[PDB]
Amino acid sequence: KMCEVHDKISAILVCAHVKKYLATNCLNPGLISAIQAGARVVPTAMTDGTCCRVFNGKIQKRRDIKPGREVPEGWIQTGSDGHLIGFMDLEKGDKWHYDCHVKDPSSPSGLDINKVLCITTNKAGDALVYEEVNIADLNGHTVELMGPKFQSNPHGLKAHCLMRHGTVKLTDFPDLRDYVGAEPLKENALADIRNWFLNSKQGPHLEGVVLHLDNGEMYKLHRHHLDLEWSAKSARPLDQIPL
Amino acid sequence: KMCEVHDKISAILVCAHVKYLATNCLNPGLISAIQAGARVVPTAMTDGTCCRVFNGKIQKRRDIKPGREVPEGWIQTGSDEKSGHLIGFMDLEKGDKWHYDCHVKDPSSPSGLDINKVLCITTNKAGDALVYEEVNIADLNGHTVELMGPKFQSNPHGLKAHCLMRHGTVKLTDFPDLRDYVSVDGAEPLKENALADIRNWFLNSKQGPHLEGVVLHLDNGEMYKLHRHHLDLEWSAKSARPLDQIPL
Amino acid sequence: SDKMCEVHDKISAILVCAHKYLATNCLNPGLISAIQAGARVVPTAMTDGTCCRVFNGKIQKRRDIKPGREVPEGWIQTGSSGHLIGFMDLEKGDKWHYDCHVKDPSSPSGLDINKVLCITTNKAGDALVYEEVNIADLNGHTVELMGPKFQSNPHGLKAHCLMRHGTVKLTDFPDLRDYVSVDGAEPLKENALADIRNWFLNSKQGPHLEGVVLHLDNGEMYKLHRHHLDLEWSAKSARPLDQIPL
Ligand SMILES: Nc1ncnc2c1ncn2[C@@H]1O[C@H](COP(=O)(O)OP(=O)(O)OP(=O)(O)O)[C@@H](O)[C@H]1O
Ligand SMILES: Nc1ncnc2c1ncn2[C@@H]1O[C@H](COP(=O)(O)OP(=O)(O)OP(=O)(O)O)[C@@H](O)[C@H]1O
Ligand SMILES: Nc1ncnc2c1ncn2[C@@H]1O[C@H](COP(=O)(O)OP(=O)(O)OP(=O)(O)O)[C@@H](O)[C@H]1O
Repeated sequence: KMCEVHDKISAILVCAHVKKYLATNCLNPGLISAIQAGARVVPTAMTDGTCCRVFNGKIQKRRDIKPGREVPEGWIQTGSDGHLIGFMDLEKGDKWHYDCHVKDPSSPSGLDINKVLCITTNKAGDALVYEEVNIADLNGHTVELMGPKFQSNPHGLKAHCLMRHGTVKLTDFPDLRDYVGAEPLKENALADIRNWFLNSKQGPHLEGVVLHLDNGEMYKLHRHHLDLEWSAKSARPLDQIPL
Repeated sequence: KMCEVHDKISAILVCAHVKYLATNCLNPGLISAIQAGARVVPTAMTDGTCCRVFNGKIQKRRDIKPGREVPEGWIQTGSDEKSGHLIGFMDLEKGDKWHYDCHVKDPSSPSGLDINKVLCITTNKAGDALVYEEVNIADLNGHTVELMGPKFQSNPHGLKAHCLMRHGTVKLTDFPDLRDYVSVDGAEPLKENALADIRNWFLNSKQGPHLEGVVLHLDNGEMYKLHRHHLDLEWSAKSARPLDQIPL
Repeated sequence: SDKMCEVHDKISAILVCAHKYLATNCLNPGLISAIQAGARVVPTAMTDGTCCRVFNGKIQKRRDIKPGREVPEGWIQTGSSGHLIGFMDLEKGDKWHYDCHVKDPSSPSGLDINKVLCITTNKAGDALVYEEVNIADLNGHTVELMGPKFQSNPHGLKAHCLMRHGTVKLTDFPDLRDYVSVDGAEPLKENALADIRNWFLNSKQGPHLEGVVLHLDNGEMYKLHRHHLDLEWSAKSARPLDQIPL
């Protein structure tokens, strides 16, 4: 039901890039066009790690190749930003990408190649949990690899794990349909969204928000667009997030 | 209704040099003020940089040694005795990127800042939690505030952004009523171990683990503080629970 | 005086480990044997600090003597790798060992050498509390000295503490008797390694704990570190110890 991360994701709001960000109240035109077309908008949680995917029972790390640079052996394109986006198989030196596999000291690889640790929604929809799942369950899906050795573990995760994008659906997130022949009801999307991250129950756990839509489109917003900080100190642990 | 930070704040308990450690003796001035009929309100001490909203601008504090030069616009507000320094405030300088950064960003401003709008952390409607809120800086005019966040003291409070807080906002609950340690009209005080009970509060209370210390705000305008270091406790992000989730 | 064990030796692993020493799904033979014998097994929390004890009325730091070095004056042997295990009086340089004492600016040392700050279970066993205690109350017992200057304070302690080993009893920890042959019959449960790992990840207490040490009725102890279960231990991967539910 959720979309796959195969190309760069536009921002929910129009944002100038100062080389900081200068966010505005103006929504992405594509989002307006889609909302008016009647697509459903599902806000999901943005987690901080390294983009990956499961592709035929193996993990593939995302790599963006910039103009004129060697395309690695095994790179498969999936979009084009102004660099090329795509995915490839792990190399020998990808120790921490392999570490999310469950261990097997009595194998030639030391790894159970068929099982990876995941953080996902429990049986209820009230809390996350760590679960050793069959890597095949994630075939064809983009995931976020997180843990100690990725981005300084801002989420406080206890072990390298994978999380299928869109897993965490946000509660009480501003309904962006309210900002879109009638005049919009609400008009301060930047403030209202910034307020959700500052003062909601889930915001303080999250790096941002990525909207998944029916048309397969996505629209993201990082804490930096909202003039907010993202770090371990400014983040509450992910495995404590309320769902 | 709370006091203004314009001078150095004395210690609730007489401290001893070793490092300054609090002892089990109340400050003579606090004894005198409590016997003179003064209300004492325990507030939360929070770790940032001392500022104030003078007129409609943020002003940063700057102390000066008497044998030095006064910067333009500097305004003296008090004077330390131990160090002999001059206590005062100042209009922000062009380099104070993170002092300015608590203003709300404004695409319609030639500087990208709404200079009449600041982010502040304050008590919510009910009074059971803190919330971040964009306010008109004029509401803080005339008051001293603690500027906090990522780039101030290494963000021990885990704040998600640079913000201001009015001094005295967080009123403490279950903090020892220091009148039970003062001789009432001539009689033995009711309680004896102010140091132990206050240290026990910081360690085991529900608010202590979130706080750098305590500041007493009295009707006299006087203030008396205690830092965690006076009580032989650590202050750091690892030893602090996030301020935004402090129980009130 | 207390019914918990004394850390005077090395502690074996609850599970047989491989090779980094990762635990496998097999129980330590000595543990299986002790269990079948009918020993009481009390799971307790493992906390990260440094091993000490309260002897006479003084804190003593544990030092392991390698077989090719000299024994320090005042070093008591208590155990047996090929190194001996013993305890010392604190040296003048152990600033942060002495820092768990209650300060006293009127005494020659700056410390009240008769009182130490410890972290223990409160009147009701529902939370942990910091408590200034007469050091003699701990005499003869081994403690974990923790705080800001020890392993980078992964537990987020607000001050250097002493905690009697075994103070924190674990809730909903796998009962390792259902994993041992009872009267020769098949054990009730087979996957100790999986059940234990899922506890450290998804239990209420696990995320606060470096590991688990079992305290047996016969003085034995058996342990598991987060590393034995392929898990991270660090301040970022650890919830504050003073907030652990009990
Ligand atoms: N639920 C989610 N939906 C989509 N992306 C998610 C989600 N959770 C985490 N992410 C991560 O967010 C990233 C979104 O950033 P984007 O695709 O624009 O590329 P980028 O290299 O991070 O770009 P930028 O430098 O502009 O931040 C995705 O690549 C993915 O790794
Ligand atoms: N609620 C509060 N009431 C008063 N001051 C507060 C409060 N919260 C934080 N503060 C800060 O506490 C500081 C009080 O400390 P003070 O000026 O006495 O010296 P100091 O920087 O702590 O140094 P020292 O310990 O050497 O005297 C003020 O700078 C003020 O910014
Ligand atoms: N509840 C507890 N019971 C026993 N020991 C505990 C407890 N909590 C913490 N500890 C610490 O665990 C240590 C037990 O581990 P041990 O001495 O065998 O080695 P280690 O430091 O864990 O390392 P290694 O795996 O290299 O042997 C004791 O020294 C003690 O300091």
